[PDB]
Amino acid sequence: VTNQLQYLHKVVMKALWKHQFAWPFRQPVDAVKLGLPDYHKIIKQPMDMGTIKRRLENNYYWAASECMQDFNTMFTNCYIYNKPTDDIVLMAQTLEKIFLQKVASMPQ
Amino acid sequence: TNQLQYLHKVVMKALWKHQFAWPFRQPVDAVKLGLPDYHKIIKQPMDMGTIKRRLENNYYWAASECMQDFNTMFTNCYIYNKPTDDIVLMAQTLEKIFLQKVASMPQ
Ligand SMILES: CCCn1cnc2c1c(=O)[nH]c(=O)n2C
Ligand SMILES: CCCn1cnc2c1c(=O)[nH]c(=O)n2C
Repeated sequence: VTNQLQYLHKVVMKALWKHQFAWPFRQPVDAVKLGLPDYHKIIKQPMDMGTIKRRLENNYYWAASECMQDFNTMFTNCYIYNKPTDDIVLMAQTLEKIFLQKVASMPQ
Repeated sequence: TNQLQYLHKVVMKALWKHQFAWPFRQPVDAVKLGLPDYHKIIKQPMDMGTIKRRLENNYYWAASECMQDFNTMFTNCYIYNKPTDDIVLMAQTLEKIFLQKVASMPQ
């Protein structure tokens, strides 16, 4: 438990989990359910908000930046895999701007 | 602000001389790099040289305002290039440096 992991839990993760564009990221990418067969060929390190929150809630992270990186690989997985015109990409951009805003006022 | 100076003098410093930074020091010239559809795909181009001229003319109004530019830069790269391209790895390496350097930004 660090002041940054605490800020990532109660400020960042609280803002992003309840957001109206959060629902595609609240759980891992189910490639058979979403009809995306190539996904785990293109995206070798999947990541999603449900995993990040359990880890914050479970003391999994040690230095916050590791949690910041899990957020970042989540967003980039979406930009890398999906078409540029896909609504999902715009939803990833909107959640990300918020993440960046909130980390901009983070301590230590 | 001090945040804009930290982003100019610690954050932009550490990414600019990186060995993977050269594709991002100056705007994408679509015709030289062999990417003609670039501007159909990328509606808001961005590059560290633009963020740099803006950092030293006090263009930015907040730290986040400038961190957004950095983010658009990395995101154009992921969106435009094929997942297998070496520039995708370069952006991720540069981007992870930015996030750790931003984490320890004052206030
Ligand atoms: C709204 C599109 C369905 N969907 C849900 N989750 C997704 C996707 C997708 O097409 N691409 C993705 O990357 N993820 C995480
Ligand atoms: C290293 C590949 C050529 N190249 C140089 N700069 C680039 C690219 C590219 O393929 N895609 C880009 O986005 N930029 C900025």
